[PDB]
Amino acid sequence: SDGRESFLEVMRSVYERYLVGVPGVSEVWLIRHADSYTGLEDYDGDPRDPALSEKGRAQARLLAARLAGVPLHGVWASGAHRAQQTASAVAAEHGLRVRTDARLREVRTNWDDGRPSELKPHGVYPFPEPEKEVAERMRTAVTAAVAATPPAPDGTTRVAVVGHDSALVILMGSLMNLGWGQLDMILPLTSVSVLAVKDERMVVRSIGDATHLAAAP
Amino acid sequence: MSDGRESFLEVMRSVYERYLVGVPGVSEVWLIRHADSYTGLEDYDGDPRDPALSEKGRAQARLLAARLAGVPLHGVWASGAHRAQQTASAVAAEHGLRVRTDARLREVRTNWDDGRPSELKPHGVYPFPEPEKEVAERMRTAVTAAVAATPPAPDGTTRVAVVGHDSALVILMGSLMNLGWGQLDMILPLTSVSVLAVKDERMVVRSIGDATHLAAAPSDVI
Repeated sequence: SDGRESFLEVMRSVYERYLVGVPGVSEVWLIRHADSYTGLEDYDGDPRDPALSEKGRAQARLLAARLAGVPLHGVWASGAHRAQQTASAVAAEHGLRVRTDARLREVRTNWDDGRPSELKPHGVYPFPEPEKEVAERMRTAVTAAVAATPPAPDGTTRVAVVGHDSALVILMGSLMNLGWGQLDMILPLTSVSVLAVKDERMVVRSIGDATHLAAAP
Repeated sequence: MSDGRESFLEVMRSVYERYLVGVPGVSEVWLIRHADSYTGLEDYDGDPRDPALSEKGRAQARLLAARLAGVPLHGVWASGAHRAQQTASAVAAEHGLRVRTDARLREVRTNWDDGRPSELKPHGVYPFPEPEKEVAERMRTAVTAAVAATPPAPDGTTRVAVVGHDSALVILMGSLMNLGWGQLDMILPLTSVSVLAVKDERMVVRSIGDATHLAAAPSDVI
């Protein structure tokens, strides 16, 4: 060997650590709901629990078309109308009913508590619901969605979970032992983030991809 | 309707603007890891440190090129490595673009590049002889220089595809978030897409590591 053998063996071991090329790995496709805030200032419904906007329906259509060829074996959503509506667009193309877990709800906000929203500096946690509590309920909800999905006989078992920006960012940061502000990202509306799961190991595979929106105005 | 929705929307808009969303003059850089070049490397008669794509890699590059065929792209860049240039060519061929090369997009220098055996390190332990700060700086300057060499798109967002390498890309994206090796604890899949937003000299990580075009792929491809 000229060094390529150890290179290949180390590469294999690194991949295995991150659940690449490992049998028995399932995937969770974490999806942020579609737009529900264009026109919110004039909305006659509950502004904290709005339906999708016209723009959001278009984003959900682009997301559903992106996922049409992806095998999906379950679809879960929070109880929020904007998540349910986004999930319905995906689930219909895969012959699945949307299932609901309120543990997927967005972090409780100042607005929920009647206090004005506040722009915080980077690194400063902006929500009244503690990060640790959000991380725990999100991890429990995602573990339950995985456990609820019977293994598919073809390929990778995959469950879609439609939720909310800050709760999803907290979940993914938590899985990397990072706190709020370290994974410094806002997840786009209809973005897809992927976790790889095997027993007790939950690996962040990809984060925040909304590339299906690029060809649309 | 003075019920908090106006405050919520204005703060949301400010948060978005901090991450270059809804801001004029923003370009996108779609960072792509090259396709497979390591299947069958044990038997390869070429330069094993600069391999061409494998048959698997050509199939992955085909899926990637089809995924990006409908995305407006205004430039395609690659490192000088055959595996990156070949992947970039597949992408660029769907857009009428030439592949532009920048050697600063090369992978981190490895033990193998030095003729030394490779070693599996614990998580958080930097495994390469080229320092992380040097990798981050050359990647950051290569990306901004590619944008500076791209004429702004006449309609909508200017978008440059950049084909590179796992560890250098992870180091770039971690560094843009002020994170060191091991904090952004991820391996980027072959042909994965990661998006940066760029305005002037500022670069924001928008998405990381998506290889969802391989989600349905068979065993002779995945």
